[PDB]
Amino acid sequence: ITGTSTVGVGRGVLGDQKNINTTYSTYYYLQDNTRGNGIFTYDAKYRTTLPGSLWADADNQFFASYDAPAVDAHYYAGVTYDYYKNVHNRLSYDGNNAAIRSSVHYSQGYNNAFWNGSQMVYGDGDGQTFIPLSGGIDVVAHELTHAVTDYTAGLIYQNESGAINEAISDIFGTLVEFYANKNPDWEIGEDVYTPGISGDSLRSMSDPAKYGDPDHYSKRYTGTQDNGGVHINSGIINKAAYLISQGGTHYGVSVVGIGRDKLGKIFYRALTQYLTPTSNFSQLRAAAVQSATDLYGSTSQEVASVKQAFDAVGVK
Ligand SMILES: CC(C)C[C@H](NC(=O)[C@H](Cc1ccccc1)NP(=O)(O)CNC(=O)OCc1ccccc1)C(=O)O
Ligand SMILES: [Ca+2]
Ligand SMILES: [Ca+2]
Ligand SMILES: [Ca+2]
Ligand SMILES: [Ca+2]
Ligand SMILES: [Zn+2]
Repeated sequence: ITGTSTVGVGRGVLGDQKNINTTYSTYYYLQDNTRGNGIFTYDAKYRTTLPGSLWADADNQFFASYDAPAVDAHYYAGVTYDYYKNVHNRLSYDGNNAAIRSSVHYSQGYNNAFWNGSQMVYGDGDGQTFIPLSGGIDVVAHELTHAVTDYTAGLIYQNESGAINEAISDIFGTLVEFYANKNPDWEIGEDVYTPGISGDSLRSMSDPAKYGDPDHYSKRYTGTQDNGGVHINSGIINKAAYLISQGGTHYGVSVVGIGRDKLGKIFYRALTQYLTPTSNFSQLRAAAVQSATDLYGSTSQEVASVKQAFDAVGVK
């Protein structure tokens, strides 16, 4: 909408206060004009038609319980925007500052979030398996990263290419979590998963097997559920990414960690310059080796660590 940029204040899903960029035109709208061609957050009003209505508020104060999922979808989209711009020189998900749109309060009791080809969509959770999923910065950056993937590598959402697609979203969700630096970890979805159980999460990059996902290619799932295991076999690549960054000895293979920033540079380059819609794990290893070579040189520690990490998870 046309109007003047303003700054509202509210509380997110976990009860934290934050400022949000709004637009004033009779109402205050969740429209952030300070980033690209805008960040827009919508109310889906517990139904499934999208996007719903642009979020409108009479006084620019967002402290109602109903407001909290919108506050966080809007604010964490801004953080993820800033990560890609500041860290990778990428302007929004298409590289050309496309408007970023999110809807919250999708459906009823909805235990998921997704990128529908055009926008991010967040359920409120059923209060037991999940709380509103936009309360997790790793969830929001996981979803915006699906858009990035779709505009770059284009990884098909099934079997090995789909598990790479999923790992790319968990990896950058985690790097954005560290970027914002609030309780960062290598776990996935812990801020919004199982409110009655502390300390758990939906997936783990540091130890995928903790929640039954494979941490070696020999343990890969090859049936048909979950699009051929895309949220399952992602654990093989998440573990490799964790090892590249943090190091460790896994099934007897030792990896020298090179840190998060260099993991992010290497995988961003792989995603945008070498992966294609049909890449499999072995082709991801090659793409990451070539990306590290480009960035740090063929005889670097960074290249050797990438090789060690994929050897450790059984990917040649
Ligand atoms: C239980 C569920 C949340 C797990 C899993 N979903 C997820 O892991 C994440 C949500 C998330 C939760 C916690 C941390 C980070 C991300 N959702 P996602 O984006 O991977 C769901 N993808 C998805 O819905 O893909 C199907 C699709 C929809 C529309 C258009 C084309 C294709 C799944 O869908 O199986
Ligand atoms: Ca208000
Ligand atoms: Ca965390
Ligand atoms: Ca996390
Ligand atoms: Ca929990
Ligand atoms: Zn995903």
